Amino acid sequence: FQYGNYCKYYDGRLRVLKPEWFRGRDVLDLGCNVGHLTLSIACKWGPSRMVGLDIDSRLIHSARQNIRHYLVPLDGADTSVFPNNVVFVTGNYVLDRDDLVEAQTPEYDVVLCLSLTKWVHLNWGDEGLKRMFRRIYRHLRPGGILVLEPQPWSSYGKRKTLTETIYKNYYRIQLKPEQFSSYLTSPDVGFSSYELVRPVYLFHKAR
Ligand SMILES: Nc1ncnc2c1ncn2[C@@H]1O[C@H](CSCC[C@H](N)C(=O)O)[C@@H](O)[C@H]1O
Repeated sequence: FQYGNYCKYYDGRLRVLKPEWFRGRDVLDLGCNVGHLTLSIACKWGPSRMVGLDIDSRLIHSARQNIRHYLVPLDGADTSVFPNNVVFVTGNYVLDRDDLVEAQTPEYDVVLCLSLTKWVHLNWGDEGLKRMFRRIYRHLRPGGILVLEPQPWSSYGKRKTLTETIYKNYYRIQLKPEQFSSYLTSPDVGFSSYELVRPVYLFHKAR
């Protein structure tokens, strides 16, 4: 469970997230896990498109089986209403090179990156996390928002001995959680502004 990839059930987060951010918008949920939040938002708040992405296919299978527990669209040609507005995909959001990140064209209005930063940081280092952040920016359409819930540096130490890669990265990291807001709003990423809503932040892409 080196990617934090075990089945996590909590959702209290819907009290902090605002429905207006999601209604009629295209949403990408990074590290969706078993997709309880993906399904709750997709159902309760009507996004036009909701995609849940996770590296672990066992979580994606479970997420797809969970659709039945949440159960109206007119038929298959109507993808505007739950359950026809949600899909799950297995994949690593972290691209290998910077030239690959630059090939990403916009597709979403909202990107949810909740409790993911630590797992990405430990497994793929500063380089990998910078690439995830830059990809989120490039994937968002002008006017888009990134919902970020990062883990504090204090959380990194515990289980730094999971992998040899995780250990080498824990001692090589220079971009610390406390510096994430400044990095995301820098020319390296591009976000125009940020705000505070673990703590939850909103990063804005210029219209
Ligand atoms: N590079 C990556 N790409 C996609 N998913 C990733 C990833 N690294 C880790 N993950 C997934 O992200 C999750 C971290 S746990 C956070 C779960 C959820 N977003 C929440 O807030 O409850 C795990 O399910 C893990 O498998």
